[PDB]
Amino acid sequence: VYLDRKLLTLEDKELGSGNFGTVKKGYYQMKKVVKTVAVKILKNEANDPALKDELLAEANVMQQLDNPYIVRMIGICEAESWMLVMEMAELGPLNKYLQQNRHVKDKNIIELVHQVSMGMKYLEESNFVHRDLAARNVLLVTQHYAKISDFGLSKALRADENYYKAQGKWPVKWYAPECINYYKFSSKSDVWSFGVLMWEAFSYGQKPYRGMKGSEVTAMLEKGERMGCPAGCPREMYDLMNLCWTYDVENRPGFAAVELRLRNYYYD
Ligand SMILES: Cc1cc(C)cc(Nc2nccc(-c3cc(C(=O)N[C@H]4CCCC[C@H]4N)n(C)n3)n2)c1
Repeated sequence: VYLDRKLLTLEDKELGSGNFGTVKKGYYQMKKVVKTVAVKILKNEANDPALKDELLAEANVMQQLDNPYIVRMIGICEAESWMLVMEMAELGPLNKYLQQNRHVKDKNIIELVHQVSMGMKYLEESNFVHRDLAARNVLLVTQHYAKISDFGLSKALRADENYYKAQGKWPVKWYAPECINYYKFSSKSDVWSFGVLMWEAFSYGQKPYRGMKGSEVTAMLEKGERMGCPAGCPREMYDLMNLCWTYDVENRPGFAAVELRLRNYYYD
């Protein structure tokens, strides 16, 4: 889906920056209406071929996903840099939002992380692994509606395997022991990451494993230690984080079980 650069207007003041380049706000003219978009634009004109490949692969993943809790891609634009154009989630990354809005109620945090678990249950059912599931990569449409983005490390699993095996530069603080030790990424690896994301959410966007190097995090986890309970965090939510942080992959829940535990309404 290649878009017409002429139908896109970009604002100069970026929404965000990352090691890869910038995210800009824009407006894309559809058949009748304009749609507000967030646009990922690669740094230094997309001359870095690995960056460009990563974008195209990110676009290829997003194009295949259709779920209310996953950001929708409109398409890619090759103009002055390469650009991935996405429907805009106007409240921005969850971590920043919670840093700035410290009176969001527990029930509301549970609601948001339940939405993330519904999107991840969909990804699991679709046999994709996200591999970068962090609060910074959850976008708020409204204070009561979260979506997942940032599919740059995501992989479609082979039909005969339950994991992706890497031959990286990685968000180690969100990774399960099997990712670190064996380079194996399953949906259950994403569940571990989700436990970190829950910790972040109930800590109003604090960084996990503050002050620690990745080697120190690995050592801490191998010793059976885990981050402590955020001040004020509901006990049941901390208990669910510890279940997501089950060392043994076979006994760690999948997203179908996690999603059930985050439903705040009666069900079977
Ligand atoms: C107010 C505000 C700020 C920002 C930054 C984004 C938005 N909305 C928005 N809506 C849909 C999608 C995205 C988005 C951001 C990134 C990304 O690449 N983000 C990276 C750089 C920015 C901060 C976090 C990081 N993962 N992707 C791959 N999709 N964003 C709104």
